[PDB]
Parts: sequence; C-alpha cells; structure tokens
Amino acid sequence: ADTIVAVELDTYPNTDIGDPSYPHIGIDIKSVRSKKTAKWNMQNGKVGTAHIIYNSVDKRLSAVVSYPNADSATVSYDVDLDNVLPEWVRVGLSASTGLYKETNTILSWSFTSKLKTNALHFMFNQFSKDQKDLILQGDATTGTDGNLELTRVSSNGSPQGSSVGRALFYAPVHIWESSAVVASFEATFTFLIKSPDSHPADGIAFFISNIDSSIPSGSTGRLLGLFPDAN
Amino acid sequence: ADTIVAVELDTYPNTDIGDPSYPHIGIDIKSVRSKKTAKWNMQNGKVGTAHIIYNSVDKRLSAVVSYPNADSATVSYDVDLDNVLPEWVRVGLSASTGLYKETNTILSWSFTSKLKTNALHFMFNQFSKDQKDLILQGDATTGTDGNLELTRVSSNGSPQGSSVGRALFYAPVHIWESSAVVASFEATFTFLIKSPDSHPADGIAFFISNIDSSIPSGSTGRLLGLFPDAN
Amino acid sequence: ADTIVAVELDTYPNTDIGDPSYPHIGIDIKSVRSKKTAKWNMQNGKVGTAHIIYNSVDKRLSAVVSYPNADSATVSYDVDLDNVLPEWVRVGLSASTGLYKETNTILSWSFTSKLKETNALHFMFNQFSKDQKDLILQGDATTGTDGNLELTRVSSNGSPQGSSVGRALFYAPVHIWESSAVVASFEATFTFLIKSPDSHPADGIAFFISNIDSSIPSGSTGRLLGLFPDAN
Amino acid sequence: ADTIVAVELDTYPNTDIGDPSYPHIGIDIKSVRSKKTAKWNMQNGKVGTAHIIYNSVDKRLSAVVSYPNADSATVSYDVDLDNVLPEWVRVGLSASTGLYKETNTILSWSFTSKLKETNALHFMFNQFSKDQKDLILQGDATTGTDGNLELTRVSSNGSPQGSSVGRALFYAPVHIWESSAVVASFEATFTFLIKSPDSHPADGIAFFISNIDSSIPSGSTGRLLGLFPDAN
DNA sequence: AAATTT
DNA sequence: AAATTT
DNA sequence: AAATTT
DNA sequence: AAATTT
Ligand SMILES: *OCCCCCCNc1c(NCCOCCO[C@H]2O[C@H](CO)[C@@H](O)[C@H](O)[C@@H]2O)c(=O)c1=O
Ligand SMILES: *OCCCCCCNc1c(NCCOCCO[C@H]2O[C@H](CO)[C@@H](O)[C@H](O)[C@@H]2O)c(=O)c1=O
Ligand SMILES: *OCCCCCCNc1c(NCCOCCO[C@H]2O[C@H](CO)[C@@H](O)[C@H](O)[C@@H]2O)c(=O)c1=O
Ligand SMILES: *OCCCCCCNc1c(NCCOCCO[C@H]2O[C@H](CO)[C@@H](O)[C@H](O)[C@@H]2O)c(=O)c1=O
Ligand SMILES: [Ca+2]
Ligand SMILES: [Ca+2]
Ligand SMILES: [Ca+2]
Ligand SMILES: [Ca+2]
Ligand SMILES: [Mn+2]
Ligand SMILES: [Mn+2]
Ligand SMILES: [Mn+2]
Ligand SMILES: [Mn+2]
Repeated sequence: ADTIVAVELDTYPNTDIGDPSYPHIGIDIKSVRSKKTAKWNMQNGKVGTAHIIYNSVDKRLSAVVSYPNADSATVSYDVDLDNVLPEWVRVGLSASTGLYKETNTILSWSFTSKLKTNALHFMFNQFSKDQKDLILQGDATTGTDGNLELTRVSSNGSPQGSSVGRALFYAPVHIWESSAVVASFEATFTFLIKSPDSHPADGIAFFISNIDSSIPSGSTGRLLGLFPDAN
Repeated sequence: ADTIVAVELDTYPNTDIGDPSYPHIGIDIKSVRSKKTAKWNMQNGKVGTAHIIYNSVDKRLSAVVSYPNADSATVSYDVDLDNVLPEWVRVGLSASTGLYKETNTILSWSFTSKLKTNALHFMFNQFSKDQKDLILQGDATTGTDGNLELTRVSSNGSPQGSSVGRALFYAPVHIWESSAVVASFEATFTFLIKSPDSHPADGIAFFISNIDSSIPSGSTGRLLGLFPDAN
Repeated sequence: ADTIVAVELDTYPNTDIGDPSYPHIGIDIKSVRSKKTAKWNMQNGKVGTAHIIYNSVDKRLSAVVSYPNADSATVSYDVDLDNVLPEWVRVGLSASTGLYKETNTILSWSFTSKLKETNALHFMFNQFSKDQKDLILQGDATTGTDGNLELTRVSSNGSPQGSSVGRALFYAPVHIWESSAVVASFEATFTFLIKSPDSHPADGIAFFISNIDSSIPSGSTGRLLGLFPDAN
Repeated sequence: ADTIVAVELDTYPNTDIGDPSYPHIGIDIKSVRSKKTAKWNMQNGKVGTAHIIYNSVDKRLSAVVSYPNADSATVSYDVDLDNVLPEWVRVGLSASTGLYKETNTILSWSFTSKLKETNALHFMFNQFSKDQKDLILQGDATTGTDGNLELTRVSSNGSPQGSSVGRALFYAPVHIWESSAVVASFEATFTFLIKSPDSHPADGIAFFISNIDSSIPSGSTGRLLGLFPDAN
C-alpha cells in the first residue's frame, strides 16, 4: 500500500469508521481514521480556502479552512514526518463521492517546500485543458471554466456518485533530509463544494505520498481516494 | 518604555538576572529574563545562522541557531503576539558589549511577513555605506566589508566594550490583524562573533518593537540594547 | 524640483502639452511630455491591470495595461535609469482630476526590486486598511474605503470630485541601481477602477519612481497628474 | 529532432561551424550556429554566474555571465519564443567535452517562470544530493560529488575526461507561453566552475529549453554541446 | 440531519 | 593556435 | 569558565 | 470634442 499523510475536508460523517457526527477537517496519518479532527461548518455553494503548514522545528502539521465573513476551522497534530514519509514524495489533491455526491472543484492550488537552501514553489490560479505539470488520476479533469474537477460532473453540471480522482504535481518533492537545519512546506487551495442533495459527500484532501502513489482500487466514498480500507 | 519581543543569542551568563550558567538562546517577551532558553555552543570566529519563525495558527515563536557541521540549538515558546505587540511594528537586530566584548557582525539578514494576502519581504546579503532602508541606532555602522557592525569595532579590528547598536528595517510591518485568517513571519540572519578575550559578551538579538523604538539609555552589556532594566 | 520617472495611464488628452488625441499610456522621463505613448482603450467602470518592468541588461522600461477579454496596450522606451534616477528612490502611485473627473481607485499593488550576492525587496497590497502605516499618503489619497486606496477625492456614495490630487508612496526607500551590481531589475503591478459620469473622464493614474523626499508639486492637479510642477 | 533554445557558454572556438576565434556566450535558436555571440573572458578554475532573462513584452532573450571583480559579458537576441518553442517545455543544463576537456561543474541552479490571474513555477538548487529525484540526468551527468552537479565525466581526484556529454533537466514540464496570457516571463541563474589542464579548454555549458521528451542527440559530444544532432 | 428502535 | 598543404 | 569562600 | 475666432 502507499504511504499517505493527508488533511481531509470530510463533508460526510461515516460514524462506523470513527468520523465525528458532523462535517469535520482531519489530519490523516496512514489511516482514514483521523489522528485529530475539528468541526467544520461547510458552506454548500461558497468558495472556501484551505491552508496547510508544517516545519521541522515544531513538527506540527496544521490546517485552517475558512469562508469569507465566517469563523475558521483549524486542526493541528504533533507528528515527525521524517518517521512517516519517504524522503522524496509527490503532493496532491484527492476527492470522492459515494451514494451521496458533491462537486469537488479546485479553483487554485499553491505549494512551497524549503530545505536549509533548496526550494520548490508552484502556483495554479487556473487549470488548462492539457496541464502537463499535473498527473490526473481516476475521474479528475482540467480545462472546464479553468478549474480542476477532482470527481465526475455530467454535461448538465450535476455531480456523479461513486467517483474518485486526484491531481498530483509532476515533480517529486524533497520533503525531509537528515542533513537539513530547517525544512518547511505550506499548501493553499480554494475549492467549491456544491450538492443538490440534502447531504453532500464525501470530501477533498490535500495529501503527501510515495512518488508512485495511485488511487487504491474501490477508494470511492468514505476512503476519499487515499486508503484501500477503513483500518 | 518600548514593547519588545526578541530572540537573544546570549554569549555571556548574567546569573544575577536569571541567565543560565552557559551561553544560551532565549525568547524574550517584554523582559531580558527569557521566558525560555536552550544551551548554545557558540563558536568564536565561525559564521552562524539564526532562523526565527512564528504563525497565527500555532502561536509558537521558534528559533534555531547553527554552525556548519555542528548540532543546532533550538528554543520555542507558546505566546499569542496579538496580546503582546501593537498591530504595527518595526523589526530589527540589536547587539551589545559591556566589560567583556565581541564583534557583533551581521553578514546577511532577511525577513518575510504575510497576512491573509498582504506580504512584505526584504533580503540583505550585503550592506552598503549609505543603507537608506535601515535605521542605524547607537554604534551600528554599515559598509565595512559589506557587513553590518552592530557594535563599535576600532580601526585595528578590535571590538570595544560598553557598546550598543541596532539596525531596524525602515518600513513599519503589519505583524497581526483581527480580520486575518493566517499571519506568519520568518527571519534569517548570518553573524560572526569573534572575541580575543577568554570570554565574549554580550550577544545579538532579533527583535520586534513599537515603530518608534530607540535604544534605552544605559542598555549596554547584559540588557542587549533592548531593555532599560533587568526586571 | 523632484526627479520623476513614471508610467502614465492618461485618460484625458491635453493636446496643448503634447498628449495624442485619445486616452494613452506613456513613459514619462522627468517631463509630463511622454517620451513614448500608445493608444489605450480605457473601459469606464471596469477593473484594469497595469504591469511595469525594467532590468539593467536591456535598459528598457516597458508597461502593459489590460482589461479581461480585451486587447492589451503596451509601450516601451530605451532609457538607462542609472543616468536619470538617484541610487535610492521611493516608488508610488499618483492620480489627479481637474475640470473633468474620475475615480482613481487602486484595488491591489505589488512591487519587487532585486540587485545582484542579491539584495531584494518585495511588497504586495491586495487590501488597504484605514491605518496603512507602510504607505505615505499625500494630498487627497485615502485608504480603508472597501479595502481600496482612493488616490483622489470621492464622496460617501463613491462619486468622484474635480480639482483633486493624491499619491501613495511605499514607506521604505528602494535601492533601484548600484554601479557594482551585475543585474538590477524591478517590476510593479496594480489593479485599478476608473469610473466617471463625464463625457471625457480625467486625468489619469501613474506609477512613479522619485527622489526619496518627493512631494506633490504645488498646483499639480489635472494634466500634471500630481507628478510635475509644470508642462515643460 | 528536438526543438532547442539555448544560451551557450562556449569555451572552444570551432571556426568550421561559425564560432568566433575566442571563447564566447551565444544565443542558439534551433542551431549550434549562434544567432548572436559576445566575447567571454572565461577564467579557468574560478566560480562564474550566468543570468538568463526573457519576457513576452520585450520578446528579447538576454544573458549575462560574470566572475567576481571582472567585467560581465552580455548577449541579447530579439526572438518571439511563441513561434519557436512548444507551449510546454523542459528546462535544463547541458555540457560536453571532445578532444579537449574541462570540468563542467554546476554549484547552483534556479529557475522562475510566470504566466499572467497568475501561474508560477520556481525551483532553486544550492546543493545537489546523490539521489536528486526532481532532476532527469542524461549521459554522463552525476550529482552528489561535493553537493555539486557534474554535467560531464570527471575522475575520483576531480580530473576531467574527453569525449563526455551530460544534461540535467527539471522533472516537471514548464508552461513557457500561452496565447491568452497578458505577460509571460522566465529567468534562470546558475553558478559554474570550468577548470582544465588543456591549453584550450572545451567544449562549454548551455542552459536550454526543449520539447518535454528531449534526449542527448546521438554523437553530440564536443562542439554540439549535447544539444544538436549536427552543425546545420 | 432526521427518523425509527430499544 | 600551430603545422602543413597548395 | 575558573578561582575563592563557606 | 465642440464652439468660437481670425
Ligand atoms: O450532519 C449529518 C448529515 C449527513 C448524514 C445524513 C445521511 N446519513 C445517512 C447514512 N449513514 C450511513 C453511511 O452510509 C451511507 C452510504 O454509504 C455510501 O455513501 C457514503 C456517501 O457517499 C460513503 O461515505 C460511503 O463510503 C458509501 O459509498 C445513511 O444511510 C443515511 O441516510
Ligand atoms: O561559561 C562562562 C564563561 C563566561 C563567564 C566568565 C567570566 N565571568 C565573570 C563574572 N560574572 C559577573 C558578571 O559581571 C561582569 C561584569 O558585568 C559587566 O560586563 C558584562 C559583560 O560585558 C555585562 O553583561 C554586564 O552588563 C556588565 O557590563 C565576573 O565578574 C567574571 O569574571
Ligand atoms: O476626441 C476625444 C477627446 C478629445 C479632447 C476632448 C477635450 N474636451 C475639452 C477641452 N479641451 C481643453 C483641455 O483643457 C480643458 C480643461 O482643463 C482643465 O481640466 C482638465 C481635466 O480635468 C485638466 O487636464 C486640466 O489640467 C485643467 O484642470 C475642453 O475645454 C473640453 O470640454
Ligand atoms: O586563439 C584561441 C583559440 C583558437 C583555436 C584553437 C583550436 N586548437 C585546435 C584545433 N582546431 C580544430 C578544431 O577541432 C579539433 C578537435 O575537434 C574535437 O575536439 C573539440 C574539443 O573537444 C570538439 O569541439 C570537436 O567537436 C571534436 O570532438 C585543433 O585541432 C587544435 O589543437
Ligand atoms: Ca467521512
Ligand atoms: Ca547575558
Ligand atoms: Ca493628459
Ligand atoms: Ca564551440
Ligand atoms: Mn473523516
Ligand atoms: Mn540571557
Ligand atoms: Mn499624456
Ligand atoms: Mn559557439
């Protein structure tokens, strides 16, 4: 199996696998059962912003998710990523639907990593039809309105159930090194989750994986395109 | 009195005012009596690097100080800087000598601040004779070898005792705002502390202050050009 | 008198001082009489973007101004800024109105300067607060209204006033050139909203570089754009 | 055949294929026969810096190469890269030796590309590790030796070998131009150490931009710099 | 998040 | 750039 | 950090 | 750009 560290924006409570009873943000270390969660007032139809940060000094993975004119949700977990991730990784965005569904639209995505200095930075404020610096997996597409659609959306603009897709940055990323004084990363993305159903599902995740990571077979719904099972 | 938050590289133990019995790095919140310290193996004559980081999510001020081919020293303190600093500040470097002395040479200095986005970034890898974007206070000079000398150094290159000087970035910095989702800063500087005396003193500090801050009268030696007294 | 280098977005043709017969973008080297101009299809009430670039290798000051879904206007002029500007400068935005008027609203402003090893400065304003301590506001310029910078006077309902002039300068001096530098470069970007009830909106917005102690010249409303003491 | 745009630091004059009679810097548009060259006082055994710049407004590819306390060499060529390169490219460093030889050591490399609202990419290498997974190494190129990138073969005591060619390409494709972009720009910087026991060191280093699937052309040691399949 | 069961 | 060919 | 005092 | 002066 892949090695996955993720931040989940989980729109749907799967209480059978440890989700709290409300939409939440969570920190996922090699399991869909979040090591840490916080309540998230997801706003159907509104553009949200997610901010993820980590540095080798505090070794604390932190995320903040917000909408304009609303209180943020924030979650943090103390984890030494040198003990979890390989030295080289790919970074990406994942989303899924199940028997309930939602648009999982990404409007922008930026990432910065630094090791003390070697740096990498990318910013996408628009996605083109042929975005050669992204690896699209499963149902993910680019070019529609200059957005990245992680999960399948029909020609009438309706989201489809039982969909999964991911976008990974083409270049491997040097996320830690034994000889580094300080290492840090940050990621930012803006997203639009819309459901015509009473209940949106299943969520979006920022993730870091082994370089050769692929969607686990059957990872639609509550597995968010990240995990082969709910252990 | 000014409002000061600083990271001290304290070369000289002033045990009468709570310094530990060894050269240390410390986090100073409105007092020279550090809220937190760590042991620092200062290397007389060698170029060192200091890295300071803070963000509004973790509200943890952290510093790392290192030399090539040596173990780092690191110190962190949980502090909400919105409760300590004014919304607008100046950032700077301070150094002092007393009855013992050292060169307090800065080879480079960079700073970045971001509020969610408004950003400010400066980098100095060399200092010119007439560096109009620095406010030099007390004995601080620029232009000698392209370095910033925070404290007085005679024409034969010998450091002088009972010296204090500071360099502040000209523009005020927006360090926090009630309406910001995320706020962060980082600072990096490289430094050369040399003493021909058995004992170097007194140290270098990165500091953040009220915009109109000036060297407190008599703040040579253990007060590091930051505090009017040892309370 | 100040030393000024500017890029003008000139909404109003002052034919008596060398302006062409249409709204234009111009490069101004120590004179309101542009060394170079290009036709500019200014879109009343629409958000525009201006991009200014220079480097010590090409020694060409270039600007592009655009609106979404419309053709850009671009102008370039070969000038060695080492022979024109002092080594240390302030950078800023200026705007004016006269008999005719317009909102001179700035929604965002960013600047980067680098000298090569490397000295750099970068600022970005995507919002302006009521108390923007890293800006020097001159004349009628105000911040805080909808998070925007209003270079010239507007009323409580957002209606522009005539006979207005204001400027915003970045607080820190900028090291724009150095004789011992291998490469020096700058870029600036700003987004702007020029809106007018008038048949002919006036007078325009400029990005400028000046001596550090520059102030609005006395009487510099209307066609002088808050930059020049006269039309020479 | 690949599509190549390069800046050559050409240490060896191949007069039979249009090189001038001295070490030169050149701009190469789909040919080893530079569209433009300038004299280059290459300093055997000293660390040099190369700076390459381009933007879609001036459409001028410019380079500067310098050593500390010495006069720069600079070359520029007016070219619209939209008419030459594919929209997506890889960027890289190439070097070669032939009968004569030199170390082609890279100490650092950085690149920035931006399309305007804005898409950006930036990387910086100030050290190279033994397993540099975000570089595609081609031919003799190796990383890890003193934290440097060695584009061509050197021995365990650091002595250069003849008849060598290697390249390092950034792993991710780069969006170098787009028809709907207002402004597009790139810059690259690298520091290099060219050292030789030979009377005439050869053959040089190049920064290049290519089709994403570019490889060292067969036989491209010596004067072809690992870029061109022939001297046309 | 709102019924339906123990 | 230096030697050799024409 | 190394003496000098309790 | 439109009106008025020369
Ligand atoms: O505040 C709570 C509002 C949202 C919950 C309202 C509906 N809840 C609910 C459940 N719960 C049991 C979960 O099973 C549902 C079906 O599972 C499939 O679909 C989901 C969503 O796409 C996915 O996570 C699973 O992996 C799977 O594909 C109901 O049965 C019901 O109604
Ligand atoms: O690992 C420890 C090595 C360094 C200490 C060795 C010398 N210690 C020492 C002291 N301690 C008492 C402190 O007073 C010294 C004089 O104080 C003046 O000088 C210092 C240094 O510049 C400064 O912090 C003060 O503010 C003041 O200016 C001795 O008396 C002695 O010897
Ligand atoms: O074909 C497209 C437009 C052509 C020109 C239209 C000009 N209309 C116009 C003029 N022209 C004379 C210019 O000065 C008159 C007013 O001068 C004052 O106002 C302007 C604008 O604020 C300013 O630049 C000056 O400095 C001064 O304050 C008219 O008189 C008229 O109507
Ligand atoms: O006045 C300053 C230098 C002037 C030229 C000096 C050249 N010396 C020289 C030549 N010239 C003929 C060129 O080709 C000979 C060797 O060709 C092989 O080696 C080079 C260098 O590695 C390479 O560019 C080629 O592609 C080929 O591999 C001599 O024969 C000689 O000596
Ligand atoms: Ca879930
Ligand atoms: Ca002390
Ligand atoms: Ca005008
Ligand atoms: Ca050659
Ligand atoms: Mn969950
Ligand atoms: Mn201390
Ligand atoms: Mn004009
Ligand atoms: Mn050549």
